[PDB]
Amino acid sequence: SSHHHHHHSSGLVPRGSHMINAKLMQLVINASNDGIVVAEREGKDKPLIYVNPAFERLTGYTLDEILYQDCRFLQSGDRDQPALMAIRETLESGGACREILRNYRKDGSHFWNELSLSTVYNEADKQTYFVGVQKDVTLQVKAQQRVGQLEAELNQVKAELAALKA
Amino acid sequence: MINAKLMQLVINASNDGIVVAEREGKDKPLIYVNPAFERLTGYTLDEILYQDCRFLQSGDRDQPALMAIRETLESGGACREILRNYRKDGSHFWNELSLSTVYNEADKQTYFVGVQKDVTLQVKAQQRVGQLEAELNQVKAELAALKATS
Ligand SMILES: Cc1cc2nc3c(=O)[nH]c(=O)nc-3n(C[C@H](O)[C@H](O)[C@H](O)COP(=O)(O)O)c2cc1C
Ligand SMILES: Cc1cc2nc3c(=O)[nH]c(=O)nc-3n(C[C@H](O)[C@H](O)[C@H](O)COP(=O)(O)O)c2cc1C
Ligand code: NA
Repeated sequence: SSHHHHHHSSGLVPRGSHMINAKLMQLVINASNDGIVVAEREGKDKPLIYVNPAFERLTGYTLDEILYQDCRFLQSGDRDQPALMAIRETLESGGACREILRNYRKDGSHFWNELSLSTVYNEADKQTYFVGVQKDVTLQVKAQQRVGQLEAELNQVKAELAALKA
Repeated sequence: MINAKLMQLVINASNDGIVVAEREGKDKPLIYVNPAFERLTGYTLDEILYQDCRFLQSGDRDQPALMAIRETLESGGACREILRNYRKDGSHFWNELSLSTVYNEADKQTYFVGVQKDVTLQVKAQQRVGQLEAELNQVKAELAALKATS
């Protein structure tokens, strides 16, 4: 049994249009606990055109150091990171991904950054934009690193035990 | 930096489930969710909107993150907490809630913004660390006893 309302639902009107009229989305995204950023295309680069204060606190870098350049500067030259190829493929082909990179704050310290990215085509101006949600996942990556070394060491002991038996 | 029309487009299209709530007495009803949140929970926009997001607990209420969420939001802070949630089809997942509070001077209302993601594989992968360390000790001791017999 059910009591559903029998209305048609349209996709012609952008979802959450009341948030536009009340400027509510700008307010709450500026307040988010996660780093949130928006980029546009410019040749071989994807310069940032929006970042929120959580992203500045995350990176320690200032807004003018961040805005209007490609996010790759956070790699601080650590350009030999494997996740980069997966990120390029998503952003060039369209779609969504969640990928972890090493990044460096303004004060030199490092951290594990998890990039949750997607592309969105804008019918108005015919441009593709990109949106990213970022956060420090250092503790979670260290745990995953711990499982991997624990299994490599479990197999050494197991194999040495199996050999001494046989 | 960007206008509100573009902001709405990109938040609507985010990879992450993003919701906005408003203060309404003892509740914080949801006033916006994006399609990624519909995909994460299996509920539709009409099923989700205007109720408090606690329905995703399906009455699973002895969860320690609940006290932390309440204390944070009631004092206007931000938090990152994990709890058991249930999709529309009843399947369980660990949901990580990244929440923050903001007062709107224009309308004198308090709003909340949340980002949600599935961390089931990560919580279950973390639980392996302790299990592996205990098994590694057990096989090492079997080798130490066998090598003494040689
Ligand atoms: C929306 C968006 C956010 C991004 N955020 C980060 C980030 O926080 N840290 C990082 O190292 N790279 C980030 N990137 C990736 C770089 O901007 C760049 O795309 C990446 O380094 C691969 O591009 P490239 O190899 O051509 O330089 C982001 C990319 C996009 C589109
Ligand atoms: C913006 C926002 C998003 C939330 N998202 C979730 C969620 O995805 N899952 C969940 O179990 N609770 C979520 N909650 C928590 C509940 O709405 C509620 O605050 C929580 O259960 C503790 O309050 P209560 O004791 O009144 O239930 C969210 C809360 C806010 C403010
Ligand atoms: Na989250």
